[PDB]
Amino acid sequence: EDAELLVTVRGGRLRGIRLKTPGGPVSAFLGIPFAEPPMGPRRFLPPEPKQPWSGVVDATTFQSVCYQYVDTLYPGFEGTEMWNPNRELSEDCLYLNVWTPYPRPTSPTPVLVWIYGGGFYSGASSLDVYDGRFLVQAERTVLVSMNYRVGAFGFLALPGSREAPGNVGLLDQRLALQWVQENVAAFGGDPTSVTLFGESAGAASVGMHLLSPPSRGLFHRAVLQSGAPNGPWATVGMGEARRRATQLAHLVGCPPGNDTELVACLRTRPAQVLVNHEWHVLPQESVFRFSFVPVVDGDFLSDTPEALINAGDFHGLQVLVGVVKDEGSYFLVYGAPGFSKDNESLISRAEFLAGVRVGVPQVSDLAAEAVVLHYTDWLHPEDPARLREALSDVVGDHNVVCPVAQLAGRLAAQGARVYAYVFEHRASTLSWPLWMGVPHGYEIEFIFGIPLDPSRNYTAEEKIFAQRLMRYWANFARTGDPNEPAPQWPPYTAGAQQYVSLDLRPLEVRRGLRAQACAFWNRFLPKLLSA
Amino acid sequence: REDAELLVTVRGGRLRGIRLKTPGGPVSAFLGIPFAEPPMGPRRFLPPEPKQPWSGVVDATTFQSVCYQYVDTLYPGFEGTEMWNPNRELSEDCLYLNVWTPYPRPTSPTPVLVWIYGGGFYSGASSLDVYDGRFLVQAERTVLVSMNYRVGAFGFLALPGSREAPGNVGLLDQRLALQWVQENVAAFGGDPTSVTLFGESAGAASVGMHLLSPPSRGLFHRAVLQSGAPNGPWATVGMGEARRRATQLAHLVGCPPGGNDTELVACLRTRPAQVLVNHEWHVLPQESVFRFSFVPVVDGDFLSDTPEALINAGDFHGLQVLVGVVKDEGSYFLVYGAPGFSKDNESLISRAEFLAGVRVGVPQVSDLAAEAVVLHYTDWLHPEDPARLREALSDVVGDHNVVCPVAQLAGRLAAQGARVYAYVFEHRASTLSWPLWMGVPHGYEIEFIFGIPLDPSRNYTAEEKIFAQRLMRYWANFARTGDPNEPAPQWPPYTAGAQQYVSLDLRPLEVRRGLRAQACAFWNRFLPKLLSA
Ligand SMILES: *[C@@H]1O[C@H](CO[C@@H]2O[C@@H](C)[C@@H](O)[C@@H](O)[C@@H]2O)[C@@H](O[C@@H]2O[C@H](CO)[C@@H](O)[C@H](O)[C@H]2NC(C)=O)[C@H](O)[C@H]1NC(C)=O
Ligand SMILES: *[C@@H]1O[C@H](CO[C@@H]2O[C@@H](C)[C@@H](O)[C@@H](O)[C@@H]2O)[C@@H](O[C@@H]2O[C@H](CO)[C@@H](O)[C@H](O)[C@H]2NC(C)=O)[C@H](O)[C@H]1NC(C)=O
Ligand SMILES: NC(=O)c1cc[n+](COC[n+]2ccccc2/C=N/O)cc1
Ligand SMILES: NC(=O)c1cc[n+](COC[n+]2ccccc2/C=N/O)cc1
Ligand SMILES: *[C@@H]1O[C@H](CO)[C@@H](O)[C@H](O)[C@H]1NC(C)=O
Ligand SMILES: *[C@@H]1O[C@H](CO)[C@@H](O)[C@H](O)[C@H]1NC(C)=O
Ligand SMILES: *[C@@H]1O[C@H](CO)[C@@H](O)[C@H](O)[C@H]1NC(C)=O
Repeated sequence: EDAELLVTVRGGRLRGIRLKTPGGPVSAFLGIPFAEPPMGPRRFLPPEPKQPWSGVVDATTFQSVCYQYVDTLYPGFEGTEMWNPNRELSEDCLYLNVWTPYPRPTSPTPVLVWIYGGGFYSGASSLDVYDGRFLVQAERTVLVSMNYRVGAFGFLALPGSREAPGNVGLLDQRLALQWVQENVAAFGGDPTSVTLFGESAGAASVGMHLLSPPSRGLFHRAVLQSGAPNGPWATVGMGEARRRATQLAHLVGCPPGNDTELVACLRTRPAQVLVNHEWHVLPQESVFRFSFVPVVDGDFLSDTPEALINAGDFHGLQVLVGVVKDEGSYFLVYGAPGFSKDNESLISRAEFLAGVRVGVPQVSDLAAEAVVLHYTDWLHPEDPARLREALSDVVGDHNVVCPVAQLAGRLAAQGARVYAYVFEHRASTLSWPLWMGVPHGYEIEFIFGIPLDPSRNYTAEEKIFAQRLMRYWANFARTGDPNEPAPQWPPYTAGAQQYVSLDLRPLEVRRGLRAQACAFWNRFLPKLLSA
Repeated sequence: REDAELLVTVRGGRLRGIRLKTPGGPVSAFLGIPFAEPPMGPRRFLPPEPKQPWSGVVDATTFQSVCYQYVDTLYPGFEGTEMWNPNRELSEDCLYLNVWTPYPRPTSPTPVLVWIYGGGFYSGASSLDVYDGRFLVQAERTVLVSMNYRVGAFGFLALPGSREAPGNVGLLDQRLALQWVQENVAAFGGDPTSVTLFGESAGAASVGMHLLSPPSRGLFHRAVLQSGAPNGPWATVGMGEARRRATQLAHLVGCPPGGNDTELVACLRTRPAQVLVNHEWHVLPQESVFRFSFVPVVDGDFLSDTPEALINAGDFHGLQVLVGVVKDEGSYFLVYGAPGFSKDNESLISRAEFLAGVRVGVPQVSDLAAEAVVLHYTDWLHPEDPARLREALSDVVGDHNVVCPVAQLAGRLAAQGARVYAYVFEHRASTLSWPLWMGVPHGYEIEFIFGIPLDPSRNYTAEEKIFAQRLMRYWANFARTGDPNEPAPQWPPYTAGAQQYVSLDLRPLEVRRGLRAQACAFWNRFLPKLLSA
């Protein structure tokens, strides 16, 4: 029997599996339990470390996906099904995965830790696009990814209560990071060189461990793709979190009042029941808003991410951040009037103004008017093509680009070394319509080297392009610098605001992550709402 | 003996004019015709009364006195400022008008242009060399009229509701002159059924107020508004603020030693005119540029409502309007207060000076409103570039005070039945004395519209003389027909959708879209909603 696939961690013995790659084999240990199953009385509770086991845990297959909604907008469509659960749903879902070179490294290898996105309501470490076999073979790193609770199971909060303190999905992530510190050396990984990287809610999640001291000692570098902890969707206040949690209880037949009896009744309901009602607790119609997200309650986050970002000292931190070219387009088909993947989505002026209230929810009429002013071309006020692109910019700037730009500028101006990118290559295999451009999430398959899979239809230059990106990411993980020692990728600074475009052409350096648009979102609009 | 062409009988009595030499030929001029009783002593602050008939012949042979007004002293002896200063003695006895007509007098009736000078409602005179009407009349065979009207406190001090200082008497001076034109211009060969008002800055704002005041609307048929509009934030003032200023002015000159409005103005009538001028600026509520102490007051009589409300609710079918701006409306005003600005250096301001300049250029807005201005006019990839900041502040002052008010007016009139033509004047005169960074400053299209480059004593280029002749032909092309186009690039009308205008310079006409559309959307659509909330 292959001794390379047998590992002893602190909890007991594991049996892995060898995987094939166009470049040779890698070792994979999938479905490693890192917590006790958060079932029954453990629902809504912080995770507890997995108790030691006898015998050999079978770590040859992905474990269950945490209970979550399944997208039904375009049934059977590749563009949406690639994000849906590809394993059975269960609350018994707190498992993690380790990929390492074959044979296992004998000297400490830098570790990449992947945190998936999905708006804190969905996601799984087992999706094909997160397959960690190509990056590990090509770049000789250890790759870890974990499952964490999403939706109500991960982020329902009755602030102050002990039965539902909130943020337990983030504590799932932290527990996995502690697991990496204690056990990754058994796989050949270096616990003193851990780089977190995540996308969308995963990137926001990464932002959060940076701003939470108990997590800060568990990693060394960070990569935030198309997400930030200061996004208007990534956190919720204590009052709004309580209201959302109490309405969910009402919608599923639970009282009132008292917090203890409410959580007890919620613990009696099948997981699928909470999933089916979780979306009817949002205060208004919206895109890019999610019911149960991290709560700012003074514990995991002692203050708002913005407050912590502005006050933090980030000397000694290296971060890689970036966005895709069209962050907003993907979200518009989930509620913006007139949008659909199956026509040109050439909306009218009335639909554009309607879409602004959906894309910028819960703001005063004056704030909405301000948005319409900045994103209108008053020489072509009614052109459908520009209106379609304008609303995509509104959603993309408000939710992704400008939060990321704000984060990058504050970190750089306060001690961090920041590298910024814009991913501008539209994959030849992309199934979404052409008007969506380079949509949210479609840089991930290149970061993980999925184009190297010969079973897929990517072009030759797209394979080289994926190899470039894997090299950038792994360089950063190894040294805090993506550059290969062209042209050079310069650091992002608050003044010069330099970033690079990532596509098939060599690196091009540009200035300003939508500087004009983001001055509105990050400088003016906050002052208007507070007055 | 006498020349019959220079003798004219008008309702008040008989007049004797003079015969002007121009390069192209002779012109008959009747300069200094009294149209009102002198507004002096007990008649100060009061509406004008028509000039009583006279026996004998009144010699209308030279410009009469300039209405009492402040004299600019920022750059003493400087050509660029002295050209606007009084060129006749100051006096309260100043209600006189001027008539230019071809020589010989027209056989058939001739359309009439009526000039209203600008000067922020505190200054100006029809006698300025750059308002010389002899060239337009000789070149285009038009009849041209201009009148003096009271400015400053003498024309616009208002204690609303009172009988002695009802306000807007300077506008009533203009209206009285317009009524004089209707009754008497035919004696000069002028057509009272074809009268086109034209004016610049406060004169353009005056023109617009006559459009919006029904008693004036029947006195003319077309309008030209150059670098000004009645809806500009400087052109009117509320009844309470007008009262506050009038009361503070009186307080600063010893009146009363508020209370009864009569005793207050009666005390004001005893003050020397210069004493009122010397204290007139101390009543402005803040340090600012482009705001003037005594301006028309929105009091329900001359203006039944605010100019914006009247513009929005007006029906303008049967009306032709010609509006426009210069290329750099804001630069001229920045040297009168904006920190870091001077005509003698490049005025490359710092960002701190830019932020300070915003409060001076956009006075009395909330801190939130000021930051909205800073957001829209800052290049966030070059936030501290001095040259960009200088240009930005110039745009900040021009759009807010001139360009966007004109655009709002042009758009509303076009959509509500009027035919609009719009221009941007983009030629910098070869003789301009202001520095290069000011570009094409406020007020420097006037000399080309009046054909001043044809003056033999001035060293304009031959190309600029052709340009002046073309511009003189466009307005006349409008006063005659309502259309600046000829009986040849064509000049299209301005509409709220396409928003087309033409550039006026040495090149042929070029059609462009949008009078700073993105910027004026902020001033005309958004910021009013913020000041309300
Ligand atoms: C493009 O489609 C949207 C959505 O319509 C759906 O998708 C279409 C491709 C087709 O499959 C329809 O049967 C689907 O309903 C259109 O927006 C809708 O328009 C209808 C009226 O036709 C209206 O009742 C719905 O409320 C609209 N829904 C949304 C989300 O806007 C849109 O008009 C289409 N635009 C075109 C034809 O270019
Ligand atoms: C440019 O000049 C302005 C105004 O100063 C005037 O013009 C100068 C050329 C010179 O003739 C001065 O004597 C004039 O007073 C400068 O701004 C002023 O600077 C002075 C001295 O620091 C200060 O006392 C005033 O308050 C300033 N006034 C303003 C309008 O801000 C400006 O600093 C000069 N910039 C240059 C040329 O670098
Ligand atoms: N639990 C639910 O019913 C539910 C319903 C809808 N969504 C939103 O999924 C649609 N969606 C899918 C992908 C990306 C964005 C979006 C919408 N964002 O607002 C989540 C959960
Ligand atoms: N009465 C006065 O002392 C007085 C002072 C200054 N001004 C204005 O003269 C300065 N100025 C002259 C020309 C153009 C603009 C400006 C300033 N605008 O705010 C008028 C009256
Ligand atoms: C993409 O791959 C699929 C495999 O199922 C194949 O059927 C299809 O023909 C490929 N597309 C192209 C354009 O070759
Ligand atoms: C002001 O006082 C005069 C007497 O000097 C008086 O005739 C007049 O009635 C008073 N004002 C008003 C508005 O009555
Ligand atoms: C220019 O004009 C001035 C006065 O306007 C005059 O004195 C002078 O003779 C003219 N020509 C030159 C070369 O200065």
